Amino acid sequence: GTVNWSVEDIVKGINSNNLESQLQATQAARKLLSREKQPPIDNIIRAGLIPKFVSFLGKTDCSPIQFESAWALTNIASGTSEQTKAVVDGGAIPAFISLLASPHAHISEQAVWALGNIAGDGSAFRDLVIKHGAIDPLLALLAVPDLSTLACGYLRNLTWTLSNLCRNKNPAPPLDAVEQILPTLVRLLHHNDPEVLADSCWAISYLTDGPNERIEMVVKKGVVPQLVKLLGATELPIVTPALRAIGNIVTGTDEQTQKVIDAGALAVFPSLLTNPKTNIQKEATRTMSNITAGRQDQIQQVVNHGLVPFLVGVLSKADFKTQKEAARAITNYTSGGTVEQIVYLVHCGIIEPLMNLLSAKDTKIIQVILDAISNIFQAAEKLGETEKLSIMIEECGGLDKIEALQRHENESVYKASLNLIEKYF
Repeated sequence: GTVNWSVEDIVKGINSNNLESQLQATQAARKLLSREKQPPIDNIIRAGLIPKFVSFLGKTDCSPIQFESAWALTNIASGTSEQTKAVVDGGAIPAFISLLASPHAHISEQAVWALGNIAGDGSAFRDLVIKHGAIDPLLALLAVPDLSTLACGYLRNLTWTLSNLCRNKNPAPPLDAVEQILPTLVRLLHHNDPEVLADSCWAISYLTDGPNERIEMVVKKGVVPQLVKLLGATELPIVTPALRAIGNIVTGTDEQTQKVIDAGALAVFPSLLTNPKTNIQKEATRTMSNITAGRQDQIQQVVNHGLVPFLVGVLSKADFKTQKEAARAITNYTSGGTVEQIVYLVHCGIIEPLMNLLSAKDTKIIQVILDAISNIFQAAEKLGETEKLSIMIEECGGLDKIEALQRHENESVYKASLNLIEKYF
């Protein structure tokens, strides 16, 4: 019926003076733009059809052509940036915002998904969508006493579109818009659908990926305990953004980092630091390295939760990028820790796997490991136990590796290497 039309036939119908013929052809356009293999988006754009689709968005008297053109436009705007720009340049943004008020749920849903695709393309279109007024009508679609009375697909699409309005930097979204959306996000973060929860966590992770004032807007709304709960979810699409958000929050102040600790986050890290998905392990170890760069009482809480062995574990055997983050976590720990805390670190077995990593290609990890070694010796000096430590390092191949590093391309590597050797060997 409307199956496998040519662009030429689509054009001939859309240019007829016949609203039913126009509807037929708009639907044929939607079906073309919907096919899995290589939809002819650019042919459709080249034919000049975007303006005609956009004009059909306003035919309130013919809601099916509103729907078909909204869905055709949506498949264009989900493409490449130039394709999305063709939709924006056709005037689609305010036409879609108007359709958020449609009494046809399936039409306003299409308008939600179209605006998510436009806003997601980047910061400028994100802010343009906001400037045309999309936030109020979007949030009004969620102003119901129980989100569970909304259709599942519809709620998922609203959540996803809201997260794209939270997305991207340079610049980050307008402060007034974030404050407007955050209360709804907080509510979505307590909805029991795994996808709503994933996308809510993604939104929070974007908002926390910034300076400490942005983090504070989020932490003030009280979401950290819920984020930590979601950190323990079974569904990886939830854990991944929950962990990204928590990882972001601990790049902030000590007081913001403390909320994460107070909320119980550290009790999940035994699993996170052994997780079979390499990105979860990397991200969890980076989060640990930010925490070990905090106050001594915060280092102590890493200690008390039994996490130092897990860091020894990750340093010993992990993806190389994860071993690198774990090396940072140890250097931070030894820079900021008490002597007693550094003793404990050595007793858990950090020295051997530290040494074994000195034979790595990365110049930066070598710098990091050498710093930590120096910090450990500085703790040994305060106990006059440098000798017992030099033996340890001599006993697990450590000393061979350091002698060799005096002859190293980088300056800082040469210097620190030969310094340690003269000072303690």
